[PDB]
Amino acid sequence: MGHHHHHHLEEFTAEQLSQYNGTDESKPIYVAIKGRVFDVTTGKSFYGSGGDYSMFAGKDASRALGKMSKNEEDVSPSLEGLTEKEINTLNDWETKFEAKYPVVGRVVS
Repeated sequence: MGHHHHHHLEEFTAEQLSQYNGTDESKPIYVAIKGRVFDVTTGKSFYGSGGDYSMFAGKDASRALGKMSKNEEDVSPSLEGLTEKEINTLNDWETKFEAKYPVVGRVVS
């Protein structure tokens, strides 16, 4: 289960978020990073339209950010399997998204 705390913003579960990749009849695209769900409908052409950030679209890309990998097997909502050098690497990405996209909720697992 999760925690019922969504009456202004959302709670997304990662596998459920995987469906918000945008290609499914054009659902709203959301990208999660470190549990922070950012809306990227403003950048749909980049994220959920067969874009170059397609691995981010409807995914928590935290691990992938830190590894700098795009391979879907690595793109995952997990942070604790890498160290600070690694973490700093995603931390950079968070910051970038943080200034552009609004956190519309959490992603949960």
